[PDB]
Amino acid sequence: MAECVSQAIDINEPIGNLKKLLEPRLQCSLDAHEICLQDIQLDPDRSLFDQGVKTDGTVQLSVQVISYQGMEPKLNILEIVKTAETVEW
Repeated sequence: MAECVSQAIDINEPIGNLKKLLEPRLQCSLDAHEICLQDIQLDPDRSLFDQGVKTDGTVQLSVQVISYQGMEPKLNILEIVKTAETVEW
């Protein structure tokens, strides 16, 4: 459906590290599923500072594993909150 996981990462650093950091959390081999945000596909090679928010440090990502009826597996962040005091767009 929309298998969500809550985990945090560096925003000035690569967002694609979700394949590494959510490995323990999802117990899933992070491979075919590309990283995304609210369904917008992102660049693992680029950061939140490259994609979306220009805030600071580590945000908490409510990122989901999306494979919609055989659609292209995406890990979308539905929620970015810098540290805990939610950053906003």
